[PDB]
Amino acid sequence: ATLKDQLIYNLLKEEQTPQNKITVVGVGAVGMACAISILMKDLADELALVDVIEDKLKGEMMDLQHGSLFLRTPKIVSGKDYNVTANSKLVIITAGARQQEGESRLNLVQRNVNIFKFIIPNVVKYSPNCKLLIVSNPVDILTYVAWKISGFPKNRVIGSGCNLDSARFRYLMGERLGVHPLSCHGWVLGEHGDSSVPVWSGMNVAGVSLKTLHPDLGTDKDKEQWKEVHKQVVESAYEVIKLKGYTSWAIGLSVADLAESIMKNLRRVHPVSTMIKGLYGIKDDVFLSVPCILGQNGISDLVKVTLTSEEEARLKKSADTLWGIQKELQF
Amino acid sequence: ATLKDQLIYNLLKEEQTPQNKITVVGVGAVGMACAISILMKDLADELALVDVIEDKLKGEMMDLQHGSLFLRTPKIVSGKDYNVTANSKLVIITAGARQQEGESRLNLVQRNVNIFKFIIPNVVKYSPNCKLLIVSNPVDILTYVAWKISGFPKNRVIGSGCNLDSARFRYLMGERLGVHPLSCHGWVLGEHGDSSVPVWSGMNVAGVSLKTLHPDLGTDKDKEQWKEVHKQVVESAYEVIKLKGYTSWAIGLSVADLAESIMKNLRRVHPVSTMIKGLYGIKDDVFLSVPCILGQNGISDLVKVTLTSEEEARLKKSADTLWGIQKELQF
Amino acid sequence: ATLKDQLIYNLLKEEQTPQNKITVVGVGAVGMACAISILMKDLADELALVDVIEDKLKGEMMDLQHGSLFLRTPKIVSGKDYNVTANSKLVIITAGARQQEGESRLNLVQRNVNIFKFIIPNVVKYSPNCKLLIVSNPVDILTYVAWKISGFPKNRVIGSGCNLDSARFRYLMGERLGVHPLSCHGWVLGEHGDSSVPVWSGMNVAGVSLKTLHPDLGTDKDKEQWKEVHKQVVESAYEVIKLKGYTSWAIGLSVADLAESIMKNLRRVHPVSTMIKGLYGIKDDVFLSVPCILGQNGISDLVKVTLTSEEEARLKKSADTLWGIQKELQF
Amino acid sequence: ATLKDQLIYNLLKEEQTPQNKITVVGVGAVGMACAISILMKDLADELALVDVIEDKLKGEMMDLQHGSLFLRTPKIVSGKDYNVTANSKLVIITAGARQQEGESRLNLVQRNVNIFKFIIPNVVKYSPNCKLLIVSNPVDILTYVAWKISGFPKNRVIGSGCNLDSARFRYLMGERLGVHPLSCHGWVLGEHGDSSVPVWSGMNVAGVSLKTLHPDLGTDKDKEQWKEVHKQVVESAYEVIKLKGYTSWAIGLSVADLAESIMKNLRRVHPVSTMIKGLYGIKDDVFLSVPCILGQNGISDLVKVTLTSEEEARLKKSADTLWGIQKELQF
Ligand SMILES: NC(=O)C1=CN([C@@H]2O[C@H](COP(=O)(O)OP(=O)(O)OC[C@H]3O[C@@H](n4cnc5c(N)ncnc54)[C@H](O)[C@@H]3O)[C@@H](O)[C@H]2O)C=CC1
Ligand SMILES: NC(=O)C1=CN([C@@H]2O[C@H](COP(=O)(O)OP(=O)(O)OC[C@H]3O[C@@H](n4cnc5c(N)ncnc54)[C@H](O)[C@@H]3O)[C@@H](O)[C@H]2O)C=CC1
Ligand SMILES: NC(=O)C1=CN([C@@H]2O[C@H](COP(=O)(O)OP(=O)(O)OC[C@H]3O[C@@H](n4cnc5c(N)ncnc54)[C@H](O)[C@@H]3O)[C@@H](O)[C@H]2O)C=CC1
Ligand SMILES: NC(=O)C1=CN([C@@H]2O[C@H](COP(=O)(O)OP(=O)(O)OC[C@H]3O[C@@H](n4cnc5c(N)ncnc54)[C@H](O)[C@@H]3O)[C@@H](O)[C@H]2O)C=CC1
Ligand SMILES: O=C1C[C@@H](c2c(Cl)cccc2Cl)CC(O)=C1Sc1ccccc1Cl
Ligand SMILES: O=C1C[C@@H](c2c(Cl)cccc2Cl)CC(O)=C1Sc1ccccc1Cl
Ligand SMILES: O=C1C[C@@H](c2c(Cl)cccc2Cl)CC(O)=C1Sc1ccccc1Cl
Repeated sequence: ATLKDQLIYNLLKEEQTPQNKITVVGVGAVGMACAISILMKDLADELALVDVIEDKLKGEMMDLQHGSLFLRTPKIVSGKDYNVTANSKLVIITAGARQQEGESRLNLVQRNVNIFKFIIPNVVKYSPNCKLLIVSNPVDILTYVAWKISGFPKNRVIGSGCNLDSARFRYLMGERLGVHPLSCHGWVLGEHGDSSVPVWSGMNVAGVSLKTLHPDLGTDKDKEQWKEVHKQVVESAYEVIKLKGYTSWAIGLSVADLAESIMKNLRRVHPVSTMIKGLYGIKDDVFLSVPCILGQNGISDLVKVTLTSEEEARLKKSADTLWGIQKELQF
Repeated sequence: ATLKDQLIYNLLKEEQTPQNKITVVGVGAVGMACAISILMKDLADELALVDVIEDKLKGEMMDLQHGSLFLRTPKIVSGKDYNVTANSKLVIITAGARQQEGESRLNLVQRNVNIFKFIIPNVVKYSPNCKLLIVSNPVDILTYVAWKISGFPKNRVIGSGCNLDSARFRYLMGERLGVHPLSCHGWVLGEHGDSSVPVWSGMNVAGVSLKTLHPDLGTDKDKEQWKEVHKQVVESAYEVIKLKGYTSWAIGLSVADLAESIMKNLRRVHPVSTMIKGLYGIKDDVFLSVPCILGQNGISDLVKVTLTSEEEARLKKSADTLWGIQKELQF
Repeated sequence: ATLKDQLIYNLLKEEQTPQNKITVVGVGAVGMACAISILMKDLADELALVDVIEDKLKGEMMDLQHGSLFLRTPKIVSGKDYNVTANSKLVIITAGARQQEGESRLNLVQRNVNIFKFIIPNVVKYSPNCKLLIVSNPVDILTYVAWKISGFPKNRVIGSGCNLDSARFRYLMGERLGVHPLSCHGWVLGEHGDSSVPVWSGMNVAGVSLKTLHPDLGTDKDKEQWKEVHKQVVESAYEVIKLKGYTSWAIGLSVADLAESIMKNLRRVHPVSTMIKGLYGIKDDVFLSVPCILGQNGISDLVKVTLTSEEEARLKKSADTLWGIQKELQF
Repeated sequence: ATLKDQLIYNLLKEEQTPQNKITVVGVGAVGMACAISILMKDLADELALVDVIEDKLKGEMMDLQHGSLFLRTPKIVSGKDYNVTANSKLVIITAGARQQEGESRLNLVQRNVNIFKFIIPNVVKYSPNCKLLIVSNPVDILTYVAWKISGFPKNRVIGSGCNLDSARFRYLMGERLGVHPLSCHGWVLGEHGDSSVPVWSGMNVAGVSLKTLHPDLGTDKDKEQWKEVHKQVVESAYEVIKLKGYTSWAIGLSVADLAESIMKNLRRVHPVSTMIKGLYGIKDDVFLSVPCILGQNGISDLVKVTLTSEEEARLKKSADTLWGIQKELQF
């Protein structure tokens, strides 16, 4: 006899399991930018947020819920407990430890391993069949860590890797050429961040190879200094941090694009971090970015890119370094 | 010649004005949430940001630019100087000071007036024919201030007003009824914030009046205490602030919804703040929220909601209160 | 090795059961309009088309496939055999025979029943747990027929019903009032087509009831003859047929809106046809339109609209006529 | 006081012009496929339709209007008279005879040139600053014709050209490689018709050149016979026409893709019909497809593709064929 009862007749109460649920672990600037971008792209019928800071977590959940009128994602939930993440198709990890001043790489990585040791088994408990997308840095090593802890098959553990680096590269390329980034093609591969590799041979507009038109492209004898574009990719990341104190929007949008391919089974190709053992004379269990076909099974295939000697040596050097760190990790 | 000349043959030099340009003034959490939501809804062909904090502004601009690959807004600019905002169709003001410890309400209002005294003339100078959308608080007073300083006609000066209040109300309504907020209709009008008025007579699902079904709706004798739903709207605002320190996602989404109606000339009805002199016995130059028709020329029409005597007296009290503050203001 | 094997390294060979699949049965003007609208709203990860005309079916499939670059639906299939429809979440039936000159109600219906006797069991064989959305006319009877043949529970059998009727009504309302139809609320219920019932008490803008401002609303003595709006809804149908020979675009869009609620579990309220036995003194198994909550389990709840005495009698008269035809159908 | 006056208080009247008006000439299968695709991409604030068949025209207009609740384009108009098209930003021409089974698009010249002689002056009369987008066949020849008749600068006269052939090519490529067409890059240039040219040398995935991996690619000695893919592109329209009588959906999507770049000033690269005088030693005023940068001024730049000697020969042969036809036209 309540108002709801007067107004609404119920036919059935049954089931109700999310069909396209996504979880974001960690609700810092990066996690929440991933969340808003995913929400505005209608990728999920349920979004779950997890963090260890409970106040912050509740506030972010409520803020998103309050915009429900303007969205098409009918259920947004959160909690410190992983039961809220049950039955996720895709779980995106942005949680981790921030590197201290003077702190060694091994030490920082070890701190994040200890964090993943709590996070990953809980994610797996509640969504045994999800794809894991790792955003946390250092992304290539932490993708390895998530893979190691989860026990997932290689296809279901994806690192955001060089996706953002490549998007920045295409923005800068577009600016130089006066063309939309969508029509400017180019690939930054290997280790995410400072050591990434710009594959000059693949840079093209409408299938016209820039390297072929301009053989000095990428080299030190290039009067147009196209090498500076890749340098600006690296520099701009530290610049944004210096200017606003963190980065969020671009990473959020790039993560949503990966999630789109995965959730809708598109099988588009993105530069993301995957287990690269067997390529480029790499014989250790290390993850680096190559172009990968992404769909409902995660990474079902990868593209074998022909690299120059110098490009190959750079990936190989990254692989040697990552393994040097990984082999000393305590799981 | 240059690589660019080898690759591209130019037919046309003469660039043109952006035709659907939007500016956001103030790049705090609210401003940037407005920005990301506007970008992901493809409402503008050029977006400008303005603020007085130069480093923050550049970093926000760059972060958005870096996501350009995933967007359809070909130009993002920013600057302290308002020449970057030239020819904006719509200018959204989210700039404001935060009330300090020990600071009176009147003194806070005056500080925001002093900020508008600098912002408004600059906006008007570069976009004399734009629509102004005021979000800064107290929004009803600052919308009056923008109107007064700009010398714009009332149709082109629009306050966010009770747009967010109403969205929260409908989210809460939807939760109670188990229906999507899009299908739960209800209007919160009058003075934005603590003094807003839930118009019980208009609350409905499928044109079925909740108040006709449940006569006690919105009263103290309401067995179900639906009054609490409005109370929760106001409570939730302070709770989000207590939990995450500010609010962003919901207001940003709601502002973008307004921007969509205006930019696309939709003539949808939204609860926004408008000059209401001559209504409900109000005879002063004050702005309050009623349902307004939004389109290309801003507020072309407003819906005259039938209000109960009690409801009318509340708006009247708000009007008296607002005018009493405005008459003491120093322009 | 093949060029493919040289380019791409495979991690694993698929292949999941369809996750978000929609089938459209009948690729006439209505079926294809549904298909293009569903494709452009990104509602499905797989679309299947079925018809009995094999060249037409294949050509339509190919035409859509050729636009794959512009879409986000990676798999489009078709066939006379229902094996192509397997594991559909939602199956939309637009198949029917066009009514002949000088053919009774009972005989046109019987022709479509004979069609359904073949279609329905095939659909059920390959997607035993799908939701069925019936569009074929007369839609209220054929929804009952699909319900009886399929053996599905009532929540999983939905008729488009008065969805299109209400969309036309709101377009006409918006034209009169100079407001977007999204903001012009009004419900046409009961039997689809000639005998539908415009519910005057629910017609409102911003929660302001027109019936309360204008008591004569929808009566004979109404100086503004608002009854003519509903008359125009009915006349519109026949005029479009007269003018272009069939209708496609509006019905296509309205159906895709229903699919959106179902595929995305939105729980929005739509006017669709559902099993109405138990309401308004209706004691026969008939399907009439009321506002229903649509989500992942089809119709989970319906809204109990308060109807006047005359409104109720019109529904009952419809139920009687519908049952009178149904009790004579040979299954 | 009428009901509207009771319900709505007007602030100001006076009609405003649309900001983003699009006209479609011809409401045949192609015209209406363009219309629905453009409406569902929210590209226009006004859509105008023109045809010589007056009832069909009214019927198609009404059918779209009835779908308004589901669209974000507030005004749709139609008329035999070109006054309905005034102030259009973009005018799309789809009127005219279409090829029948086994008939060449080149067999349509006399018919369609005659029709253009009436259409083009009318369009230019009412929208002197519009971009013209030509779709009618044979599209390259009719783009030249529209150019000559209108007296527009060539940047503002665009033929839909090979955007669709390239889309078909990429669809077929993606099917062979198991990758989404978006990630498969390959260009088909020249005549939208039998003499189109597949640019093997530019085909790639993730910047990896398929020709470098597979030197025989596209030649007669290709063990995988990739030339058959281009052959399928050439035969595409014929097959679809033989099956369903005409093509519509793919071209509708292609046209909307072009219209999006134009209306939103994206500066994306598309192969469209334009004047290629000055490229590849061509001295004639011939129109055919090469990659162009598309934006608010139409075609602002051409991308200069480096063709192999064999590719260049085929393109010049295409140009020879088309110019032989164009040059005989009398105005
Ligand atoms: N792969 C890429 O291209 C990029 C990666 N990143 C990385 O993304 C990560 C996050 O970025 P920010 O949001 O700025 O950092 P943040 O520190 O502001 O946010 C991290 C959140 O994770 C939470 N967290 C910590 N331990 C947790 C646990 N055991 N369980 C659940 N949550 C926990 C924290 O409470 C915090 O809220 C960083 O590692 C950053 O370096 C950032 C930009 C680009
Ligand atoms: N109408 C509504 O429903 C809501 C309104 N608000 C209001 O939005 C306003 C801002 O929100 P927040 O982003 O949290 O504030 P914030 O303090 O974080 O950001 C404000 C920005 O305004 C800038 N600013 C100050 N003076 C300026 C000037 N003279 N020119 C240009 N920029 C200037 C500041 O530098 C700062 O970046 C506040 O007034 C707040 O109350 C917030 C939520 C809801
Ligand atoms: N509920 C509503 O508001 C509306 C309903 N409709 C109804 O939609 C239906 C279709 O309309 P149109 O597309 O214009 O008719 P149509 O005649 O052009 O298309 C019918 C298609 O169904 C096919 N079909 C016939 N038997 C079949 C079978 N046994 N299996 C599979 N396919 C079969 C036909 O081959 C044909 O392709 C009609 O019943 C029409 O009245 C139309 C408009 C609105
Ligand atoms: N560029 C491309 O890739 C494609 C081009 N086409 C071409 O598009 C054209 C149209 O095809 P459909 O729409 O299928 O033909 P349709 O026969 O379905 O419709 C054509 C319309 O043009 C109208 N029309 C004729 N003369 C007119 C005039 N003087 N003014 C205004 N309207 C006039 C007709 O009345 C008719 O409604 C054909 O030339 C066809 O070959 C078709 C598919 C693809
Ligand atoms: O853009 C950032 C912020 C960076 C960061 C953060 Cl979030 C916090 C403190 C310091 C840094 Cl460098 C973390 C990170 O990986 C990136 S992407 C990046 C970094 C270096 C070179 C190239 C690229 Cl594309
Ligand atoms: O939700 C917020 C944050 C609030 C705020 C801010 Cl931004 C900063 C400091 C304190 C406060 Cl309360 C400013 C504001 O107007 C709102 S909306 C609101 C506020 C009170 C009652 C009802 C509503 Cl719908
Ligand atoms: O708009 C049409 C075309 C109509 C039709 C067809 Cl598809 C073919 C031949 C004749 C007719 Cl009437 C089939 C139909 O149900 C509708 S909707 C409708 C019909 C009557 C009154 C009100 C409405 Cl909203």
